[PDB]
Amino acid sequence: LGKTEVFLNRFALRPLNPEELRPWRLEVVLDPPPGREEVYPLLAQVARRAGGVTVRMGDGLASWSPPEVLVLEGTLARMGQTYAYRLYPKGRRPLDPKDPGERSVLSALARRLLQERLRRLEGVWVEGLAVYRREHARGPGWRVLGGAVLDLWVSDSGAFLLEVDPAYRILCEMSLEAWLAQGHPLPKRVRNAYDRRTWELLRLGEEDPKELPLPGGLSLLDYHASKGRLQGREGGRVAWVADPKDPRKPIPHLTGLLVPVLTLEDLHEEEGSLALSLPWEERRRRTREIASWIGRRLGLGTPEAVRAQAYRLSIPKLMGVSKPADALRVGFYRAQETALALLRLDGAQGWPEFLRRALLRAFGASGASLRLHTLHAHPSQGLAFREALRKAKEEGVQAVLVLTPPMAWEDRNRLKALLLREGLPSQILNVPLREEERHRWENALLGLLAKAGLQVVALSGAYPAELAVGFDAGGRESFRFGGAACAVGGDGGHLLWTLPEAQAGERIPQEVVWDLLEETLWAFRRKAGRLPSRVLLLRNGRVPQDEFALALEALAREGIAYDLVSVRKSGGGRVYPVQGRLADGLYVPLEDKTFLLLTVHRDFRGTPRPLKLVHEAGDTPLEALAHQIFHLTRLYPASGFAFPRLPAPLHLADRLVKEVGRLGIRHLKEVDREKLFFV
Amino acid sequence: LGKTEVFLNRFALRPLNPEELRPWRLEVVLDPPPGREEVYPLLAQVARRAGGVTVRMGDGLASWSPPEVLVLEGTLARMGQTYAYRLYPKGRRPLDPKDPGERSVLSALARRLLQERLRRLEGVWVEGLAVYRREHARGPGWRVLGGAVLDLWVSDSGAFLLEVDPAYRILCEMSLEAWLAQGHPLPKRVRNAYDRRTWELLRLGEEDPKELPLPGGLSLLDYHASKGRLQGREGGRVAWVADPKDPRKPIPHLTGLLVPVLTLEDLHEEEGSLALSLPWEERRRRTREIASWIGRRLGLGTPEAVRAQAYRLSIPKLMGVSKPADALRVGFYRAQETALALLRLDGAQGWPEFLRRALLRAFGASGASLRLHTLHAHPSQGLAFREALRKAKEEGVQAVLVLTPPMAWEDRNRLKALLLREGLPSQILNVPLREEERHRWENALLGLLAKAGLQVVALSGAYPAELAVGFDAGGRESFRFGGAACAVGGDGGHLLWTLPEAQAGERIPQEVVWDLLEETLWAFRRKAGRLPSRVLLLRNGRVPQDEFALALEALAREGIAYDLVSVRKSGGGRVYPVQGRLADGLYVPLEDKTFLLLTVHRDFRGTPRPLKLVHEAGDTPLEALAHQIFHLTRLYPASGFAFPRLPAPLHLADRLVKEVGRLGIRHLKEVDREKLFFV
DNA sequence: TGAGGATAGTAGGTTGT
DNA sequence: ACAACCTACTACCTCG
DNA sequence: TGAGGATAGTAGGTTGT
DNA sequence: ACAACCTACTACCTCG
Ligand SMILES: [Mg+2]
Ligand SMILES: [Mg+2]
Repeated sequence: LGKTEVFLNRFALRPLNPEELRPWRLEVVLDPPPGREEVYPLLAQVARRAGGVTVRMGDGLASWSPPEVLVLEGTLARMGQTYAYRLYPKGRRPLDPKDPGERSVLSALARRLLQERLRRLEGVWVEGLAVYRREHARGPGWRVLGGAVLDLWVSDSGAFLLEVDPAYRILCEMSLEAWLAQGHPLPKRVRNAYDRRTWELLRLGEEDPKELPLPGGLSLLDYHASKGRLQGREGGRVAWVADPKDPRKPIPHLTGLLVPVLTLEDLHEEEGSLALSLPWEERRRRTREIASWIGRRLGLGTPEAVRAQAYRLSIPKLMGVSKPADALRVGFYRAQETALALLRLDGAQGWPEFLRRALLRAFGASGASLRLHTLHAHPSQGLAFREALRKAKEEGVQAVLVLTPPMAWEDRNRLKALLLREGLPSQILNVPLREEERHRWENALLGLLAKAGLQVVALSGAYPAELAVGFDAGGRESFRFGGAACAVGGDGGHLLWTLPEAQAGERIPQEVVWDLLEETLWAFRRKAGRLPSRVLLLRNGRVPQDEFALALEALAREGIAYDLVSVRKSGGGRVYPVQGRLADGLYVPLEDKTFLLLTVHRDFRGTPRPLKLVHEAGDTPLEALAHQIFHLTRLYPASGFAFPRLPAPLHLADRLVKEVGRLGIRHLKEVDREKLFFV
Repeated sequence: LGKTEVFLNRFALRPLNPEELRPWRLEVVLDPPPGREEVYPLLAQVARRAGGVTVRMGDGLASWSPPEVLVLEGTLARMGQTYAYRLYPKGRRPLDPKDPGERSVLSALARRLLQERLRRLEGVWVEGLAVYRREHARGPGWRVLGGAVLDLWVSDSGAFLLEVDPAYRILCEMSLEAWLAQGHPLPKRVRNAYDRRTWELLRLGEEDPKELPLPGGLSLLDYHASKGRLQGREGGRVAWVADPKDPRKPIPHLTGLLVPVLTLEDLHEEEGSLALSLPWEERRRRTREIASWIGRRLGLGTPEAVRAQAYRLSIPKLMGVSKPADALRVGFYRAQETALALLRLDGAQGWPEFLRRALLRAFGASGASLRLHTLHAHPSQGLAFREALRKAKEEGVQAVLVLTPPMAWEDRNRLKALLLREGLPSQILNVPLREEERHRWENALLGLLAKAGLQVVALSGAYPAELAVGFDAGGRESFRFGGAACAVGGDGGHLLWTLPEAQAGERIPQEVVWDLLEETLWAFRRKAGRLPSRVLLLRNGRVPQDEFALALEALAREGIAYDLVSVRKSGGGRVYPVQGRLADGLYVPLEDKTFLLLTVHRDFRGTPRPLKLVHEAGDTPLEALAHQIFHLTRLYPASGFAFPRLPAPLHLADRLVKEVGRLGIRHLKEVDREKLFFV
């Protein structure tokens, strides 16, 4: 295909002198000894109380600072039991940089080296591994300061590596009554002047704090005064705050002692649009700069921006198209005779003429007969909705649209719960709505359309796989949801999903994971007529150890090839063009069976965040994976102009679980897996 | 109805003297003060380090011991942050016994008083609030010492209340090598001689402990000798134990230092398998006895066994019948034209024509046609099962039957996962069945036939509700499943179930709770032709506060009456007939709106465990609820001779969640709610 | 509930030595 | 602890 | 994987002051 | 903690 070289935010630092290679090690002995469950954290707690630049190593600690300056004896409380530890030093033994586990110690030694160095400079703001040396913009109340997040680790080469990404931070120092005093609206949240605890503001209130009632038989002005908060400051106006953990019940508070906590929505009254989002040319300009400023401070030598070769993936064409929205009026890759319905409580309304026209123009271009219909909804008793479903059943229903005043989630889901029971997919455009914002109706329908298959574009390129499936965990924080979406066809794709299953954790049961992948193998021969030669195995996030083991074997037994790749948004740094403009689609090899892949980038959203991908299993070339993987990004049909960063099975998959974890799956029998009901 | 009086295991004790009403209270002050997350547990830790007879009382402790003997200053570590506490006494102040919260403290005071008294007597075995004074049965290795579980609480009346239930304990004092020495099979589990930790036993290889190799530069024999456990014992034969938490991989160990942990399976070789379950007339005899022995030790005067008035409930004329097995030969309350299929991997070639005969006759006495088809299944590819369900679907598969060599749970569930995928209920009987021993086949299929939807029996009685629904939380330990089952007609019963939904806790979402009850209200009038005038609201376990609030309101809105009751398996009672024989069905009003209900009892399976029931909401009489409740006990089809203790919606529900919790929910799309697939 | 991303921001979780 | 990843909210932004 | 219950036994969890 | 309740295993038992 094609090629360009890319800078990376990583930097090249000094090769490690010997006295770093050889850390003093200290054997830990502690009373009472701890059962293995508590041992790794007890040691880390020891690494911090011992002090110095020390980190746990195995059943002992390693330390770049000599034992003569470490606190070798003391006490620590972990869980309930309280322990005393002692440390018995030993002469230092070199550590192998090739050995992962010993470089894990020289990496941690490097993290804690860099961090110790950061405290000792002033006047700088340091927040863990993030440093903030400059001042982006100033307001009377506030300032926002600037800098980057750092990391200093050790490579296999035995040299120090530096990672820089610029990040900003907002600093409000005014009280709540002064911030209000400039006629600015109340902040979403708010913090005690005297401490960390953060409230959530509700209303200003009227009462006189000298006269207000407290359960204590004390007064608001008095209670705070007793506790001595208001020697520095004067309380003034009475605020009503409420705890985020439990919003009920409102708790009284004096504004003079609350501090607003600002966001861009509070900052934008004072600064219009403040570019916290950095344009790639400036981000890359700050990264190089700041890294020099570290290196001039650190003494690890001058950094040489690490460069990686890179390759431009072939542009992927949706078809009938440059953006799916362009496709909406004209012919879809596929079209089917279809029916749709309208129901809502403005109330009440009629279907307007403009919506139909768009549907007609597209049906007209493609050549497929279009229907539309009406429905009328009673929500207080709710009985009819089923009766509708039977009438909605024929002919036809394949997706449904609603518009109402926007609802509180508790009300929004409860209506989405009652919606699904009768087997209806649904989409909302909050109203009132106008032709004035076209996009809110163009994409709110483009989602309804996929909500009856399909508004699809499918690739025309040549790809080694001919079936793609996506897996992730989503849903309540307490336990997760494993589900899966799928892409049918090597050249002409199709979109469908699999009911997810409840597990206690991120790990997906091996037995299930294969079961769903199997459920997508049934799909290929549903019309494909044969077993797909090769299937594509992506994973959202990390891939757990051998979670696929059952699944990949069971492919081989049934005669199907495969490749397995990890997709993680979080890892993988940043990618800058060594010369020239930036480009929307890229592959960088990096090392071995891992590569970075840039699925999306616009000149105006800021610097793009590139995917890190490892080839976990399978034989196909990395470039081949990128070549399909990049094109896969485009196929999403509920985004008329924006392309998810995750290819649709993962992205579709992300939606599927999250909606499933907010909605539930109780009522989802009647709904088809043709629907693509989440969007 | 009918009438008899009953004793209760509770005992009348002394009215509290004043010096017990008036406990000393101590106010707590602790540095640092804790957030309210940690305040109740920190105070309890305080009441425990303070010593004496002390318990938490809100902001401060309360104490039956004078401060002058309490430890008023010390340290305590909770959650990894240590605290010093001080206590300041404040005279004493009487506590109201009518106030629940102050009697909660006097109840706690009573608990810790009883417990402090139990330690000070000898030679008794005391295990928390459980005490063991006499020796039931001796083996050369073991003893099974006996006694009762107690509790001592304060009444609204102001007098101490005593609850006694006799319980036994098995204490084995001898090493693993000697217990094997008497030619007895290896216990399922085993414990360290030198400590609490217990292992799970596996095998004992031939390795010679003097030369077996430890992961360290050590040897099994030499290892334990290093730690000096061998001073009082000899190691002898090598054992191979395995950790329960992670069974792989086997861990080596010396039998001379392990101790078998015996159950009634291991005592049964020695003791003619004596069953710890007492006969009701001995257990009753022990309760009175033991309470006297306590009472003569306690100094609260003499206990008077508390009696409660009691009434005999209606005997269900299940139809029609005396036992649902009786129904099997005769006509079912609802025979329907029906089909069955057969598959197995034993593999027996064929259907054996003794089972068929029984099926035909009942369908030939009722007058209902029937068929039994055949199936053949390939498990290596499994594709065919899909072709079977299409054949099976028409017209033969109402329910299915398999028989297979005993399956590990991993393999057992994995096959049942496959079973559902094609919407196939299933029932196993292991190979090898022998016709001669009927019950395993007679009930194995009474489970398969209700898995077709015949309702074997229904009552003839007159009941105030005409629809009964059951709710429980069931599933994995980490997160729970909420499901519901129901009974269609008061006069004539039907059995069906509702899909379950996944939650993080015992609380079932009001929005789901009502949604399910609504799904059983939708069901009733599928053929009822009316709204049910009254519906029955039972709950498994406690009813969380206001879980039902949305549900009960939404009833009253749609014109339906209701009554609400809490059913607690472990709700506390034991009931004894003051005179005469014990009987199967009973109702006792307790002073509160709650009542005890004895759903099942057999003269041979021990003292029965009666149900505690509160009337939470509604207006029907307690007797009426019991009167319906006790009959619903029997409706369960799937037990040929034995009647569940929970009425079938609750019981069916428990089974419903549990299978869902291990099987899953994802495969089960096709299966009908008709099926009753779990059993 | 309009879509996507990338900014700060909240308040966390799991996996695996 | 800890690392490298995930979770699910709100609130800027402009429309390949 | 035979049904239920009641015995001991394991190894825990939730809810609500 | 703590209480009063639940959870899901195995292993006796005999067939309302
Ligand atoms: Mg978005
Ligand atoms: Mg049983």
